[PDB]
Amino acid sequence: AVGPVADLTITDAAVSPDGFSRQAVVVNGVTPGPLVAGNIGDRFQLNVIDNLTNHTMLKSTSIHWHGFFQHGTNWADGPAFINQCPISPGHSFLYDFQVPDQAGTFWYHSHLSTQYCDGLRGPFVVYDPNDPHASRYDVDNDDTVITLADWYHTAAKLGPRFPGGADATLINGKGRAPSDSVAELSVIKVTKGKRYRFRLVSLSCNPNHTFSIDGHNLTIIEVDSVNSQPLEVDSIQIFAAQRYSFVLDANQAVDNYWIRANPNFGNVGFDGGINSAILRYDGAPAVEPTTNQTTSVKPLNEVDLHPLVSTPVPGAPSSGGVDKAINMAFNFNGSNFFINGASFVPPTVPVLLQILSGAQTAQDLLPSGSVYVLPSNASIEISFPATAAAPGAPHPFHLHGHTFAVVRSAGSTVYNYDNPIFRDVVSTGTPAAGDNVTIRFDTNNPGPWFLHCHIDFHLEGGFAVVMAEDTPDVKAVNPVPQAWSDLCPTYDALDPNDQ
Ligand SMILES: *[C@@H]1O[C@H](CO)[C@@H](O[C@@H]2O[C@H](CO)[C@@H](O[C@@H]3O[C@H](CO[C@H]4O[C@H](CO[C@H]5O[C@H](CO)[C@@H](O)[C@H](O)[C@@H]5O)[C@@H](O)[C@H](O[C@H]5O[C@H](CO)[C@@H](O)[C@H](O)[C@@H]5O)[C@@H]4O)[C@@H](O)[C@H](O[C@H]4O[C@H](CO)[C@@H](O)[C@H](O)[C@@H]4O)[C@@H]3O)[C@H](O)[C@H]2NC(C)=O)[C@H](O)[C@H]1NC(C)=O
Ligand SMILES: *[C@@H]1O[C@H](CO)[C@@H](O[C@@H]2O[C@H](CO)[C@@H](O[C@@H]3O[C@H](CO)[C@@H](O)[C@H](O)[C@@H]3O)[C@H](O)[C@H]2NC(C)=O)[C@H](O)[C@H]1NC(C)=O
Ligand SMILES: *[C@@H]1O[C@H](CO)[C@@H](O[C@@H]2O[C@H](CO)[C@@H](O)[C@H](O)[C@H]2NC(C)=O)[C@H](O)[C@H]1NC(C)=O
Ligand SMILES: *[C@@H]1O[C@H](CO)[C@@H](O)[C@H](O)[C@H]1NC(C)=O
Ligand SMILES: [Cu+2]
Ligand SMILES: [Cu+2]
Ligand SMILES: [Cu+2]
Repeated sequence: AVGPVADLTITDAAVSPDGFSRQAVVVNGVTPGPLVAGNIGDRFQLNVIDNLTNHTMLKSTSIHWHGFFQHGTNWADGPAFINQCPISPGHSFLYDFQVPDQAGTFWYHSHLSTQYCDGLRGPFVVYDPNDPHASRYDVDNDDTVITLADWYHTAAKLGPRFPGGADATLINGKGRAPSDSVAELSVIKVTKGKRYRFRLVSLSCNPNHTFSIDGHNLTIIEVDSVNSQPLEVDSIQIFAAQRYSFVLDANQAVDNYWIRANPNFGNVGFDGGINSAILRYDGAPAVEPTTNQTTSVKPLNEVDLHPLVSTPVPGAPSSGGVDKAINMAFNFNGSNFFINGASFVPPTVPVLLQILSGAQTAQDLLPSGSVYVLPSNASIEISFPATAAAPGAPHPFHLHGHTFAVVRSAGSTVYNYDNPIFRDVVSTGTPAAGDNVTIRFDTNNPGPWFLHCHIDFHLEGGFAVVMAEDTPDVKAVNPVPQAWSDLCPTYDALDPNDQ
């Protein structure tokens, strides 16, 4: 791992994760990028050095540290034109923030256009030396991170606006496409008798994946950086940008077992060892598994997840029993997505810079119609009713700056105001099920925070709004470093072909 104080150098390079060589955006030479790690209480100083040269995958960049509250450091959150202007090619920018009150599995990715899909994404772990789940496992290290990623042979800006699936699913950076039946598979090593904390992180730009390991059950202990009660499952449907920790007990026969991550669309299944990796017990021959998948009898259901510790739901236990309730009405016209009638177009002046320049009301903030000003220290309920008007369901929405209670999950009609899981990315389900996924959070984090579908192609199409939380306190609470102040002039001075 690298960090908490580290350089992350961003370049364009040729990669071949599935045997097909293409130019990609890489971090310290690799995609997925290296594991960034630290411990709860740490200050991270992550110096992002932009050495990009290819305008088609963008020469500018900006990085979101997915899942972190960024309290007092809203300027470091990452979304381009929300929290900063992009970093310009030939420049570096220091993200300097603390993680005082969180531990778990996170990730980092470009938050400029669809650039993360072209490779700028990697895992990020914040360890807890007093982890309350520590007694459940023996091993938790670099080699227990499992990343899932969709990989495309055609670059984000060069393919269809809304691709119909990836060429390959990558597990720990490797996987197979139809074009190369023998490409190297990732191998995850375990020692018989040891218990492993696997940190499963979806770096996906679009598809969700149904994850399972032949011959093994999994005990979920963490959901999007929130410790859970232990939940035994035999498969996990993980949506773009979500994380789970699960414990695997390596107590089966020494052998090779298939690890499966089946996407919801694209090249589905396992012909030729696509959508697969290898769980290899020490002493097993260096060959492919020949294990068979068994029907999932205990799939994960989000309504079965509960916080490990008592975690009260904001507000009162009825619909709209909060200080402010917002409904998000979705539309789509073939190229663009809309929320409450507005398709998000990034403003010239980043939203945070607008606020620091005086703009504190929805009326004064740009883009008009996409900013929701929230009161401070208030309970908020947001509902995302699934609608056929917004194809590409299930849309996994992410709220920056916050964890939220999932009061109503996809595929459920229960409102749980008692002990629902808290997380940061939620499937909003499907219209076929009449879903109306509903979340609650408190506004104790002054700043503009993005709220959007984490299918990066949909975000690009405008499927986003901004929650402008406690605007009159944003400047005092989020002092900005000179380097941040310099971003917009530098970026704005760029030739368009150097963006
Ligand atoms: C800036 O970034 C953008 C975005 O990433 C990038 O865009 C690329 O732009 C080019 C030019 O438009 C696109 O080029 C197409 O690439 C197609 C795919 O090429 C892959 O496969 C080639 C064929 O492989 C077979 O053969 C070899 C044996 O020769 C074998 O090993 C293979 O297994 C397989 O059997 C392969 O040659 C090629 O590898 C070259 O390129 C990669 C980088 O792409 C490089 O890393 C390698 O070292 C090597 O130089 C690659 O693996 C290709 O099929 C396609 O060609 C057909 O179409 C053209 C035009 O329509 C026809 O005229 C031609 O005859 C072919 O029929 C064309 O070349 C490419 O797709 C874009 N990339 C992406 C990801 O979208 C820019 O290039 C970047 N800028 C810079 C300066 O790098
Ligand atoms: C993973 O979890 C599943 C679900 O809890 C476990 O499945 C259960 O496994 C036992 C066998 O270990 C099954 O019972 C056995 O069934 C056979 C055949 O009918 C019978 O001959 C035995 O006497 C015994 O009763 C049980 O049906 C099955 N339960 C299910 C599928 O709901 C599984 O064992 C766990 N895997 C591991 C590796 O721990
Ligand atoms: C999804 O849930 C929301 C939140 O409860 C529903 O919106 C409320 O609808 C009632 C009428 O039933 C209005 O009186 C409220 O003002 C709405 N709340 C808002 C806008 O915050 C919504 O109708 C539900 N949608 C579906 C499709 O079930
Ligand atoms: C969809 O709406 C957008 C944004 O308002 C508009 O620019 C675009 O032309 C429309 N697309 C289609 C396919 O009609
Ligand atoms: Cu993210
Ligand atoms: Cu979406
Ligand atoms: Cu975001």
